[PDB]
Amino acid sequence: KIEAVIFAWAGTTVDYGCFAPLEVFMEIFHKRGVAITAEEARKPMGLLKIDHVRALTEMPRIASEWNRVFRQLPTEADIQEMYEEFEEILFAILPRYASPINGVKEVIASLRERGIKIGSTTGYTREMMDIVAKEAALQGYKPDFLVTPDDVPAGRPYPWMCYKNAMELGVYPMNHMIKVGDTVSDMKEGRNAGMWTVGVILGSSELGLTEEEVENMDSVELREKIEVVRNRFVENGAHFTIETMQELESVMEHIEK
Amino acid sequence: KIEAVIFAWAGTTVDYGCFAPLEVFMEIFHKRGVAITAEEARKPMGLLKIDHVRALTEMPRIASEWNRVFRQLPTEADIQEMYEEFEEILFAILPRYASPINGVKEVIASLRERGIKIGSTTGYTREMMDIVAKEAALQGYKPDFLVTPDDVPAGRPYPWMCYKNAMELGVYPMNHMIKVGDTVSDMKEGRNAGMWTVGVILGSSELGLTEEEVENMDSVELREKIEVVRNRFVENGAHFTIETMQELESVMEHIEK
Ligand SMILES: [Mg+2]
Ligand SMILES: [Mg+2]
Repeated sequence: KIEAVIFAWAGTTVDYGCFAPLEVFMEIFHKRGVAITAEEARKPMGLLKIDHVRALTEMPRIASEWNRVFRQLPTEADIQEMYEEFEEILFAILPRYASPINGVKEVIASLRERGIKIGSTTGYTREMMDIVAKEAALQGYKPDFLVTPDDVPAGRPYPWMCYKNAMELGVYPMNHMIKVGDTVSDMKEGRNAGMWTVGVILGSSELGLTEEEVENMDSVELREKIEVVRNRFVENGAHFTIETMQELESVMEHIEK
Repeated sequence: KIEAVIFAWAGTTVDYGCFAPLEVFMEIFHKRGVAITAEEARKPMGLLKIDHVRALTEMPRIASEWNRVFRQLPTEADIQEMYEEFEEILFAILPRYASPINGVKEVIASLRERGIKIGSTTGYTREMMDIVAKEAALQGYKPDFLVTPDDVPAGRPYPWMCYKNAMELGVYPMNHMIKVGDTVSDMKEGRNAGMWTVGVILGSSELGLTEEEVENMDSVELREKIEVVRNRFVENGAHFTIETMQELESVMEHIEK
């Protein structure tokens, strides 16, 4: 019996394609000569934003530039400074990226009718979530609980946020819970948490596509991109992979049998 | 691979036979004119002390008698009142019951040599543990971390405290941890938390015998009560049972395969 589902936020319940952080991540590196790609900017998506900045400076290709430019590799000063700007730019647009993804609300309402708790973990800080959650609620979305990396010792890939969700929801064991995410870090989080782990494809950070891009992309080109994402989720621990949240119910039924 | 081991306190690491509260639970019920057996007083051993008193007033036999004497079932005021008496008495003699069991420290140090994290959960309140922890640490025992029901939403059999241990000890998944306990509620905590659950017999609250009673007893009767406890632990989820802590190491190595 699955008693609770723990949802990721960006790329899973709100912000289709997880675009809020994408342009900001590139902006803070561009202003210094390092032109990171969208694909690199998306690789560590899901972890705490500051950890994400660090992960980017860690990547060989990104560290390669920086060193050759500033004549030295990134230091804790360079990370903290860019993250600082990340926040200033992020906070101004953040209210715009809290729109519940297309069919998530109906799935949430469906899970509640059945008495399934609605938990959630995040890559955003608490300060960011006061904005995201308030704005999302205005738009019709508010989970039963919400834990940010600020509430536990560390964010993803660690299962700490998931454990806190369980405590406050009163659900045990962990296998009585499903974790639904859209990034590679969400999958590692679910598995490290010992919970049934699901990956959403459309609207995910891993696809990196906007709604319009999905609706207008060549059908074959899309599927090709969908399988790449599905395979990525699988290689990274996903027990299940769903194209949209509309299949969540099916995964739940499968698990219970 | 087992990365950490969580131990119960009274009856597992310290206070052989778990006698510290036994006569207290008995004293507070006898005062009200409702006598309770040692077996009854021990059945819910492990739960947060206050929860333990509520569990006693919950037991059909005890509830029946109270209804006979007072013409009503125990009130929250009664439980609250009894618990106030439980503390006043328990505190005065707590220090005397916080001494490590014969050969536990040996296994403990042997585990630390193998790079193993040592966590702990309890039924004693934080305030209560301050006394036990300080005194226990004076006699050679001090785990890497300790959690009480005051730290989480509820104590045993809930797995909350264990998750806290997991968070703070940076270990995951839960099955990379072993829960070592001596009560039924300890077995339930381990299983509820998704970890390797092991019950210790000699010195457990489930045995209820002191060291002298164990040695001064016939080898037929001892191997009779040990089998009762062993069967109790197992029927309650224990994966493995050990007569003494010196068998833990083997259980681990067994699990590694
Ligand atoms: Mg996510
Ligand atoms: Mg115990």
